[PDB]
Amino acid sequence: CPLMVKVLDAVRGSPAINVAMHVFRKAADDTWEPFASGKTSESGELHGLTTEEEFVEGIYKVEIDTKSYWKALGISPFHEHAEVVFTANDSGPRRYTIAALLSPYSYSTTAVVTNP
Amino acid sequence: CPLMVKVLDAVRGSPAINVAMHVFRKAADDTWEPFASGKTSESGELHGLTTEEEFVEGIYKVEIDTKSYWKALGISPFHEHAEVVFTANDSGPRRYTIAALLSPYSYSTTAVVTNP
Amino acid sequence: CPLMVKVLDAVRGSPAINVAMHVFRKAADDTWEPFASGKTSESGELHGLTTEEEFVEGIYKVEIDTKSYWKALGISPFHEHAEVVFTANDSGPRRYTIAALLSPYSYSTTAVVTNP
Amino acid sequence: CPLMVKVLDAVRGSPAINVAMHVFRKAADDTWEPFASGKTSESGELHGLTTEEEFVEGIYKVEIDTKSYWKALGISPFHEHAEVVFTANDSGPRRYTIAALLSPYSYSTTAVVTNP
Ligand SMILES: N#Cc1cc(Br)c(O)c(Br)c1
Ligand SMILES: N#Cc1cc(Br)c(O)c(Br)c1
Ligand SMILES: N#Cc1cc(Br)c(O)c(Br)c1
Ligand SMILES: N#Cc1cc(Br)c(O)c(Br)c1
Ligand SMILES: N#Cc1cc(Br)c(O)c(Br)c1
Ligand SMILES: N#Cc1cc(Br)c(O)c(Br)c1
Repeated sequence: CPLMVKVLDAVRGSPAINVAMHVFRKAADDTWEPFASGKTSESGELHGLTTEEEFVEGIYKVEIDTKSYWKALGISPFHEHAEVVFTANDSGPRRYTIAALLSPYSYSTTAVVTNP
Repeated sequence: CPLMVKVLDAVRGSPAINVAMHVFRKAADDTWEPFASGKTSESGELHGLTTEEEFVEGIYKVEIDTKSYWKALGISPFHEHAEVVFTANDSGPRRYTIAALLSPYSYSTTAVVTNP
Repeated sequence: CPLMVKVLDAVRGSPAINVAMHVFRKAADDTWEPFASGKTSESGELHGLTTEEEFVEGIYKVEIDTKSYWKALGISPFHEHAEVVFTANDSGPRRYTIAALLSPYSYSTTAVVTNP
Repeated sequence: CPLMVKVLDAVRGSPAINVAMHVFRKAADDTWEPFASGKTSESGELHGLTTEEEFVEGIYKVEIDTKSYWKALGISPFHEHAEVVFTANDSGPRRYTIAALLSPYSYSTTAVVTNP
């Protein structure tokens, strides 16, 4: 599991469940090619987006559908979504956890990058 | 001043100075029309991006060049940039402060929305 | 104004108004001498806590009554309060802005430290 | 495992390893009785602080020694420590993860509270 995304709800103090996201990889021609997608589980985590052999160096973009999460709780949040864009594996293969901590008018995103 | 962006450096505990950013507005055809740009001042703030007459309802995107900020300081950061995408003035005219708090591997963004 | 505290509400996207806080300074005998107190204004800011002459080196503690803020709004929060403890003026006189960004189950605190 | 504390380093994008912390519980007489202690492991997590039978309702305080973590990397950080104070189990037994995300001049703390 070289890429995992974890989403937390800072209002309820709970995993953010059923949050959709779409991952892209920058192509050689500067275009965003679709790379992976899924939704967070009951623990707020999305595992299995990619594999070690597929997850080569590149610039990746994770678009997290935070607006639908809040709308489903009845709230019009501030942000349309939360995007995380990063270069991956520039110094060799790494395992990435992207964490997103969500409030209606604020979010934080952090990367925990480890070497297996 | 209906739109102000403020950028802080969580490593040094200081305003993030000379941070470039570009602002877009979603057009009727789903495309990002360029809207405004600037660099943060010595206080970490970028004022004067737009006016009340021009800052109509819409979806706006602020792309903050955090990567160049960190590179200039002797640190190679995780994120390529920090993007904030939001609907503005839906209810209607408001003043927005977008704050971004930057660390090399983490950032948070918050909106402070007031009614004059 | 060598010490200012600013409190923001990440749920509503607004200054956190009428938030009480108490400031202490560690005495020579390791005890917390009461130092200053106040409530945030309509802008979420509390100014005038101390003066340059009084704000000497030391360890200071800011206790922010976040629980009463949330309770007053119809939310029972996780934290009893938000405490910020820091050494001040070690190198030497600085101006400090302490920012606290509040959610019911999460808060962040950052210091913006400048040299006049 | 009804109480777990996880500490992350937002500068390096890594678990914060070997971070010491001390946990207290408010006694009937308003005094802080020592409750548990330990240090984070290689994953930045501290497990096994308490048990279900011991972890009764009460107000608990977690003092995280963030200053030593930064000093050991050569840095004089802003905060003396990071304290988290909360009422636990007021509505029945819950499992608590306290996460702390650390930068030299900023930290955030979030609670993820679940019902087994
Ligand atoms: N694989 C894959 C995949 C990538 C993106 Br980006 C998507 O939006 C969806 Br739907 C699937
Ligand atoms: N922010 C944040 C954050 C919170 C939790 Br709890 C995690 O397990 C990780 Br990884 C990151
Ligand atoms: N007005 C304006 C303006 C908008 C965008 Br976006 C830019 O990247 C630059 Br340069 C200027
Ligand atoms: N000056 C002062 C002052 C300090 C603290 Br410690 C207080 O709780 C209050 Br009331 C006032
Ligand atoms: N975090 C944070 C934060 C700090 C400052 Br000094 C601000 O003015 C705003 Br607005 C947000
Ligand atoms: N059990 C226990 C225990 C609690 C706290 Br307070 C401590 O600081 C240490 Br040392 C141990």
